[PDB]
Amino acid sequence: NAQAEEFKKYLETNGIKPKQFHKKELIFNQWDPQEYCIFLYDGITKLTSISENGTIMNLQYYKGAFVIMSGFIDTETSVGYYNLEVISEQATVYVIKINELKELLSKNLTHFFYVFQTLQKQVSYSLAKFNDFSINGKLGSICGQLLILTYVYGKETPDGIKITLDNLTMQELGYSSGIAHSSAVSRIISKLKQEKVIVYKNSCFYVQNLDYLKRYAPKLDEWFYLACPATWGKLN
Amino acid sequence: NAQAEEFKKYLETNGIKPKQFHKKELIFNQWDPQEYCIFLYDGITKLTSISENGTIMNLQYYKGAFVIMSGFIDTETSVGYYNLEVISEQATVYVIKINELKELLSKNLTHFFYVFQTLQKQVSYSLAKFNDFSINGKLGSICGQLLILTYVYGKETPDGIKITLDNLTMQELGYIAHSSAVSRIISKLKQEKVIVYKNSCFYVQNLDYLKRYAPKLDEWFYLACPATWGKLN
Ligand code: NA
Ligand code: NA
Ligand code: NA
Repeated sequence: NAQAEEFKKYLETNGIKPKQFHKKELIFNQWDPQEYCIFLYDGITKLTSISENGTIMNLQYYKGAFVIMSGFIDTETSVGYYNLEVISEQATVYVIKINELKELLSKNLTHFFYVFQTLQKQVSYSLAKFNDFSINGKLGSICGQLLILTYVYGKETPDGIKITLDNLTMQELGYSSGIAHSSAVSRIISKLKQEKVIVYKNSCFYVQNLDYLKRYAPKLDEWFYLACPATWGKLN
Repeated sequence: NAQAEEFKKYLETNGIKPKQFHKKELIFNQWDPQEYCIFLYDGITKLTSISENGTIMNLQYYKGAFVIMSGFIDTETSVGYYNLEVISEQATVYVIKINELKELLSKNLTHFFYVFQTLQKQVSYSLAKFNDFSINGKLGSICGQLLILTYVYGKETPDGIKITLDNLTMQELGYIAHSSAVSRIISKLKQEKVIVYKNSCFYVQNLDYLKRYAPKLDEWFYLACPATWGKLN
């Protein structure tokens, strides 16, 4: 990712050093009024909101390289009461107080535009997820998350396209698909195994009918085509 | 909206003339190879998509002043096969090809920040909507839509918060097109006197009910539009 590598160099040039966070840590949290720009260089995170009774809502997932901003660039105040939780074993992030970010994007407009484009990717991703759910419901949701994982992490094996993630849990897959309880995920994962679309072997999902996933997540497939054409092309 | 007025003046300063569109016209469409930045100065629009059947899906609504970009700012290519359709009688828009937007935002970072912040508001809005649907389902979505009409178009009166939007437009925004499930939810809120018809107008009489079932969109409006939130709270 050439833009992300150039942005990394720009940050280090300007004294911003990488930080390692481990699984379950909150890079930023919903109770902290100091807001941040997070450059997630490596690893997997999720945006959450925690209710007063302790229920955790999973709102969005991100993988490095990406940018997540907890405050508005102009007002420096919260864009929502959100946490950014590490779900990979480790994540590498560059943390920039929001008051400092304006200065930096101001002096290099190439990187201003790299960060702008990431917001556009979020917005359109959310719309595509909404569109697929409206058409195909929870099946579309789960098919879409399996599809993106296949594009990003898939490896061709004799067993199918293996999604090469450690501890890709049934529960985390449902959360990324907007489904909060395991009953609905089991029923759909059951149908997908029954119809021989996926298989579960060495703690990993293998995709054996990629066309089926594309069929039921058409707007997320189109999002990936439009936003990540080189990666989309590996399996089309 | 002071920031938006400054942006309008900056566009005109750089030679960009407003265009007028009418209800049901497309400001941009999903088939055009060229992408645009739309400064929607006045009016109401919706983002639409089409499945293979020819079925139209309503994805998002925008009211002036706002910024809608159909392509990525760096690559200038589509962010999605989307159309932008006018819902009000008329809309006033400024249309900027994406390559020219970058030159404009480069030269005045105040305006760069304005467009960047509007994109941040859009991102958080989508997440708030998703959070409220995930908690309260279609009731959360509908209460959220009604909550935004109340905050954006509402004025306090002795009969409640009058929605100061023409009745034609206001029925559309309350809501794929014309879901029976949505109609039943809306008419249940009316039946329960959350929103009431009186002397040719509609009045929100139970704002607390809307806030209860769209709590994340309520927080979004407090954080993103605090002065508009404050008027009615
Ligand atoms: Na925070
Ligand atoms: Na277009
Ligand atoms: Na107030």
